[PDB]
Amino acid sequence: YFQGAMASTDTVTVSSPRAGLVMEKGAKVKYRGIQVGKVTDISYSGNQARLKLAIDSGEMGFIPSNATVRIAGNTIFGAKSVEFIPPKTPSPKPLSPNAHVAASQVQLELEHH
Amino acid sequence: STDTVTVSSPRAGLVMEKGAKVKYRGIQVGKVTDISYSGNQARLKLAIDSGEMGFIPSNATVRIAGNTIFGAKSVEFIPPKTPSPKPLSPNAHVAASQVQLELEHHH
Repeated sequence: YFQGAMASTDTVTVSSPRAGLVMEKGAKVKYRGIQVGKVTDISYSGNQARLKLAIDSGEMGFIPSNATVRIAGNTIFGAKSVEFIPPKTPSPKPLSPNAHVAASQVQLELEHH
Repeated sequence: STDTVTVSSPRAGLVMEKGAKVKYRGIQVGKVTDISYSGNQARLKLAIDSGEMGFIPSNATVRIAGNTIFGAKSVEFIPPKTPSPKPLSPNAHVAASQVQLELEHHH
């Protein structure tokens, strides 16, 4: 390898115990209250998700090699598709070019496996 | 050319693969382009073909199939029982067994 210009960071990977995890935009990495990096990439392969972190070079000298990872978050609805359903009594006027579908007209269903 | 249709979500915690397909009676009519989260409400921004909205009635409902997944927000390294003197090595990998998924509190 060759020495970088400045602001060098080291990459570290994290395996997700639950597949299908998603990461929020601009997620940070902390250690004892201090931000030490950020989450750059996230790849799905089969039934496992891996996270790629970017910790500062100087900050990784303080994290023990036997430390654990704690990921906070909430359960959300991960949707894959959107489908319009023909109503029981359809309207003559088609969908207008600038239409809005109210939330009461939306049906959230769980997929089958 | 495409036209934009917006859709409100019954759940604020809704994510979607970018460029997910929008279908009507088996055939694809467009794709979702963006999701706006103003406040605690989610609004989908669809983009469907111009010649496809003539077949979709104005009073058509929307079905969205998906799964309940974990929406991570932050990653934190936790000091162990007894920290080892050797620091984290570059390109190290922490296995899924050493990962703890916790739900955050809400007031």
